[PDB]
Amino acid sequence: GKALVIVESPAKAKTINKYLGSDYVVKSSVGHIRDLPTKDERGALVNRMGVDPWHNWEAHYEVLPGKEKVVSELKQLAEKADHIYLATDLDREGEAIAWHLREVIGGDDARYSRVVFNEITKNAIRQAFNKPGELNIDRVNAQQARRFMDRVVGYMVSPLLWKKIARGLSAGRVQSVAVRLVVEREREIKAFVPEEFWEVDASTTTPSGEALALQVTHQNDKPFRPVNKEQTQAAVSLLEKARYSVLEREDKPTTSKPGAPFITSTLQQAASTRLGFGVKKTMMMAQRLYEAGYITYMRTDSTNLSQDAVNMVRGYISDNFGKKYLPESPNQYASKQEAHEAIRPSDVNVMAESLKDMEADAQKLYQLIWRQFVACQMTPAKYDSTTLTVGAGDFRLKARGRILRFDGWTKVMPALRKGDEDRILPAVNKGDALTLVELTPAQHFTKPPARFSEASLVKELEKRGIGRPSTYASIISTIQDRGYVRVENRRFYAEKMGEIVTDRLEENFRELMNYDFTAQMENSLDQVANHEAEWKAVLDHFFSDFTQQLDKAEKDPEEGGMRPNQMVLTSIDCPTCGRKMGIRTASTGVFLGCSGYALPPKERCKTTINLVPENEVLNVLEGEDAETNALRAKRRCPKCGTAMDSYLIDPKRKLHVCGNNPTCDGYEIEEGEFRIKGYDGPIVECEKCGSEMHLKMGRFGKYMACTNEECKNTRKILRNGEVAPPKEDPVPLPELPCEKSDAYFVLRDGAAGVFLAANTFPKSRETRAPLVEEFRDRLPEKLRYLADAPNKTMVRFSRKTKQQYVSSEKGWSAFYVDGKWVE
DNA sequence: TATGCGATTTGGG
Ligand SMILES: [Zn+2]
Ligand SMILES: [Zn+2]
Ligand SMILES: [Zn+2]
Ligand SMILES: [Zn+2]
Repeated sequence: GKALVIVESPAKAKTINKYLGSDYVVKSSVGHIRDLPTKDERGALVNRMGVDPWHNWEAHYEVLPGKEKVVSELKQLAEKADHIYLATDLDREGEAIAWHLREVIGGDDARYSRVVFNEITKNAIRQAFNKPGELNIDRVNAQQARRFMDRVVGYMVSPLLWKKIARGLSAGRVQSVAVRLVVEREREIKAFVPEEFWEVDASTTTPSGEALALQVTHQNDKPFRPVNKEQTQAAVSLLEKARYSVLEREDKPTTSKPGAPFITSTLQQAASTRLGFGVKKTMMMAQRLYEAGYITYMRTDSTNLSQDAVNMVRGYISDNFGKKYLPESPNQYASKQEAHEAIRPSDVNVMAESLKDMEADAQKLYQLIWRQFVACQMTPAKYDSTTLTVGAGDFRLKARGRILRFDGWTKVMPALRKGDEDRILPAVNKGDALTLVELTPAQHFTKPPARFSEASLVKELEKRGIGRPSTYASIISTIQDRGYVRVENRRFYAEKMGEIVTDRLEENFRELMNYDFTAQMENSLDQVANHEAEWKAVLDHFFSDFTQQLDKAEKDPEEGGMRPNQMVLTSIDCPTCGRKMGIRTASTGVFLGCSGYALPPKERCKTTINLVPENEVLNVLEGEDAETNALRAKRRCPKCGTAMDSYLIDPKRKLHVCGNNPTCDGYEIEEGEFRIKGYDGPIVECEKCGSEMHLKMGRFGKYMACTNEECKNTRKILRNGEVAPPKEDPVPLPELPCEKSDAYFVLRDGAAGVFLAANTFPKSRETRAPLVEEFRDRLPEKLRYLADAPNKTMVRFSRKTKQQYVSSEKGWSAFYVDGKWVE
C-alpha cells in the first residue's frame, strides 16, 4: 500500500518524482481524459453540446477516444493505493482536470487530496504535501460555467451564421470580441491617409572639439514642417547661407528604474519583442521550463515575490555585483496576498547554460526570465542628459543626448542595441560657434496606427479586462484558422469575413460583443470561484440574455432579424454566360460570382472567379515606415476615400475593392499586364492533345495543367522545378468494397510506390495495402513483378531502398531484385 | 521517419 500521485505530464511526473520517495508513486494521464463531445431539434442540440440549459445545466461528459486504455490503467493503480494526491496545475483549469480524475476513478471524497505549488522544488513540494487541501468545488464550477458558456454560444450562434451569412462559420464567446479589436484596428488604418512632410539634418562641427549632428525644429519662431521638395530647398539654401551658434545647453541628471518581474502578459510581449517568439511558442517553452522545475508557474497576473525568493536574489546580487547594485530595501511592484507569484527562476544560481534537456528557445526564454527577475531587485541606472539648442539665421535647431554614469540594473539586463537619444554629445558652451558641414533632407510620411502583434493584442485584452492569463494564448490561437483574422509578418490582419461577422454580431448580439460586459463576465466567474455567486445561477442569467438576443436574430431581417450577406455588382461579365458579376465573400475568402444565381435552380449560373489578394509584403522592411509605405501603395476609394484592397482576376485585369465593402459599392478595375506566381514555371507538351502545359499552384501541391480546355492530362511538380513522368491511369477493381462508403477500391501509384485507394476520391479517402493474392491479368506494364507472388502477404514499400517489397503479419518479410524474389 | 504517407487541384453566395 502507498500514496498515488496523479499529474498531467510525464515531464512533470519525472521532476516531481525527484522530491517524492518511498510510499509515493506518480502517474501521468497524458492529456485530457474526460470532456464534452467533439422538442426534436432542441434535443439533438443538447446531445451535440453535452449540456442542457433547460434542465438546470445537466452535463453529459464522454471519455476521449484513445484514452480508454489510460483510464483503466489509472483506475487499477488507484485501488492499490490508500490515498490519492491530485497534483494538477495551480489554476482553475487544473482544478477541473483534477475533478475529472476523481470522477472517473471513484471512491469517497476523503480518499482524495488536492496539492498546490508555484514551483517544482524540494521545499515547495514538501510544503504542499505537508498539509494538503481538499478539491475546491467553487473553482471547478468557475471552469465548467466558462466551459458551458463557450459551448452554448459556439453551438447556437454558428448554425445561425450558416443560414444568414455563409457556411463554415464559427463563433466564440470571447474570440468574437478579440476579432472585433483587430477589425476595428483595420478600419483605423484603412480610413487613415499618410501625408507628406519633411525633415532636414545639419551635420556640423564643434570649434575643434568633435562632430555635432543637429536637427531643425523651428523656422521664424514657428515649428518647421515643410510638405514638399520646393519648400525644403527654400530653407536648405537659406540654412547654408547662415552662421550656426549655440543658444542654450541644458544638463539634467536622469534615471531609469527596472521593470517588474514577469507576469504571463508581460512575458509574452518581451519574448515577442526581444526573442521574436509568438505567443504559442512562448507558452510552450515556459511550460517546459516549469515542468522541469526551472521556473515558477507561467499562468499568473501577480508581480509578488516571496521572502525566500527576494532573500535568494538579493544574496546573488550582493555576491556577484556588489553593494552599489543592491537597494537598501527590496523593490516592490504593484500587481492585480493572492498566494500567487511572478514568473521567476526556481533557483537564481542556475544559469541558462546549465539547463539540461532544454532546447535552444527554452534556454533563451529562461535567460530572459532570469535577467528580468535579477534586475527587478537592483538599483536604478543614472545618466547625464544634455540637450542643445542651436540658432542659425531665422532658424532653431536642436540636439539631445546622454552619458551613462551608472549602469545599475542594466548591467544584468542591457538593451539589445542603442536607442534614439543614446548618443554622446560633444562638450560645448553657450556662445560657442559651429561650422556647417553637411545638410541632409529627408522625406517622411505620417504613420497610421500600428497593427496588433500576437502579444500586443493580449496586452490590449488585459487592458480591457478581457480574458485571463489562463486563456490569453487560447484566444490568440483560436481566432486564427477560422477565416476571421490572420498573422502575417508577425502582425494581425483582419479578413473580410472578420469584418462582416463582427458587424453582424454587433447588430444582433450587442451585449455579447461588448468589451465591458465581456470583462464583467470574467468577474462573475471570479465571483463564482470565490463563493460570492452560484455557477448555475450565473449561467441562467447568461442564457436568458442570450436567447433573447438569439431569438430576435433568428427572425427575418424586416422584423429585427440579422441582415443577410450583401453583394456588390461589378461591370465584370460572366465568362460562361452573359451577366454582370458581383463581389461576394465566403468563409474561404472573396470571389466573383455571376448574378445568375438568384434565379431558380433550373437556370442558375454556378460559375465563380476566385479573386487572389495581393501579398502585403513588408519583406523589404523599410524600418518603422514599413506599414506606412504599405498603406500608401493602396488606392483610395473614388466614393469614400477609404483605402482599397487589390485582387487579381486575370493576368490582364486587376480588381480594386473599397475597404468598407460591402457597405461601400466602390471599386475600380486596373487594366494592365500582371504576373502570377507560376509565371516562371516550366512548359511541357501534353501527351494527349499535344498543346502546351503550364504551371498552376493549387492546394494539393504544384501541378501542370494543359492549356487546352478539353483535356485534363496533368502532371505533378517535384522539387526545384522538375516535372513528373506522363502519369498513369488508375486501375479499378470489382468486388473489393471499402469500409466507410459504398465505393470500391482502385490501384494508384504515388511517392509511396503502388497502393490501393477508393474510387470516389476524395469523398472517401480510404486506402489499404494490396495483397499479393490481389487480378494479375489486368496488371498494367511492369507492375506484374509484385503480382508474381511469393501469414498472408501484403505489398510494402521502402523509402531508403526506393524499391517495392512485400511482408506479412497477423514478422515475415522478403525482397526482390533484377533476377527474381528471395526470402 | 523505424515497416505512418500516397493522390484530387473546386467551391464558395
Ligand atoms: Zn440582467
Ligand atoms: Zn454567369
Ligand atoms: Zn468606398
Ligand atoms: Zn492536353
